[PDB]
Amino acid sequence: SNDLTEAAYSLSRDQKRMLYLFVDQIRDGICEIHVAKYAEIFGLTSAEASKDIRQALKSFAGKEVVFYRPEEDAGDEKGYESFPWFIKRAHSPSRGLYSVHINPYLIPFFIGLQNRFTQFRLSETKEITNPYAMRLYESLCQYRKPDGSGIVSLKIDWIIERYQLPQSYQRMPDFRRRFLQVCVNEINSRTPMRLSYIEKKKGRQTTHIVFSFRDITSMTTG
Amino acid sequence: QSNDLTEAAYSLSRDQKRMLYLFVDQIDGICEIHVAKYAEIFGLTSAEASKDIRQALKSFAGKEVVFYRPEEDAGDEKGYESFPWFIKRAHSPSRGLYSVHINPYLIPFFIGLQNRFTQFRLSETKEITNPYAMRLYESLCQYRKPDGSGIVSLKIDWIIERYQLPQSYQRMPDFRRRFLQVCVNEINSRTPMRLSYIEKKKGRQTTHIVFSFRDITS
DNA sequence: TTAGTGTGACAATCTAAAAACTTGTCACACTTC
DNA sequence: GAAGTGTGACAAGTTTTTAGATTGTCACACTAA
Repeated sequence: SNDLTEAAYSLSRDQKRMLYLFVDQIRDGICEIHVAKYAEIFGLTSAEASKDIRQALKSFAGKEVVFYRPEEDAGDEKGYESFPWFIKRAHSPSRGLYSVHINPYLIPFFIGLQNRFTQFRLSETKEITNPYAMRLYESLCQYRKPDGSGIVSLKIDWIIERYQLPQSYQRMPDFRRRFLQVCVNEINSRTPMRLSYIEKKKGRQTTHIVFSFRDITSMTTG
Repeated sequence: QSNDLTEAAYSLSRDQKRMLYLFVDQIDGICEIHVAKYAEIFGLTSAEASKDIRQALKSFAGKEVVFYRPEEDAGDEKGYESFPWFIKRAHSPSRGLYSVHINPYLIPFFIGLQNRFTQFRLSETKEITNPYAMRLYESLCQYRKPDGSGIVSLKIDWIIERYQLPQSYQRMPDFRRRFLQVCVNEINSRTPMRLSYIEKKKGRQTTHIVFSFRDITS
């Protein structure tokens, strides 16, 4: 689907938090990171907001968003087009100011994030590079109730689909330790969602996976 | 002139260097590379290139170009201003070509970056990570000669402030085991020059150093 | 006498070179009914 | 038996360690005036 998204998750929390600002503001080119605005948008001293901001920016070094391409390629070689998050970025303890020049090519997709930052609470998600974990995660969320909890049954053949999984995983045992186990155990170690699941079989062949999640923020136990 | 992006190139891998040239030629600040036309140049297989191309192009991203500010900082914190080599990079095997768009912020700097393969023959430089070594190298080379060799006598104090050598380096013992020896060596083995040094000490204190270089290539 | 000259030493950095994981995909051996 | 199920193995890739070098700095024992 949208790589720019699959990139966001790929970021450090404090980073994706940063990104919110930039998108909250998009509600051009060069922008300065307002500690004060950040500090209170996440309940925090400027002392701390500062620190975070600083690391995030630094960590944002050498990054980039990859938009894959079909036509442009041929053979056992896929074609792309890649862009760094920031054309320019810099800090100055002296004037206590953090500057960042957002790469233009990318700006146009930000507006897309807010729908994310809000529905899927991205701003509080550790680094996630499993394009399938992500996909599953947005699906499950989709079924949340204002209780930050839920149960939803998905059909395997439906999963393997809207999550474009590799053929080999059609062989259930693999599906297990490659997708299911991995992802569920990745939603619990990165996102604020807790995930439990049960295999619901119709005979010997297991047909559906029934997940039950809840909002770890509103939980009081393991 | 000189600067970061300049002594920043010296690091670049053969491969990158090899690419930084096909770029410099052209440089609004875009570049295209056709694995074939390339691969013919370097006597590599059509695909042996692609591997070499993307490999370095990758090392290009990631290692962003940064300008450290010594005045702008405060506390343990150093001040900076960083810029990734490219704005937009790409490869479309369907058309066996690799495109690239130099960061506009770095475009300007190219003017003298071109002055580097030119006057300082960078395109023949092995990889170098020691600035001091590359400084002392850009100096001597200024005083070339028909044959390209030459002898220069520089003031120790001068070869310090002009190269921003660290304070602990005013002391002659260290100076030799961390700047001279080192940097001289990392030139005799990474550039087309055979650096020879002779220090002139007026009794107890040494003041000038006699660098006698010579162009080994031709 | 004395300013001046090789080393070791140590904290602090980079860096190359490894062990250590991922992702897809299978072929084994076993149970089940 | 026709199907389903966990583990090993693996080529390819990626990442996190590990162990080495590099730098900036100094107290030290140490030779020619």
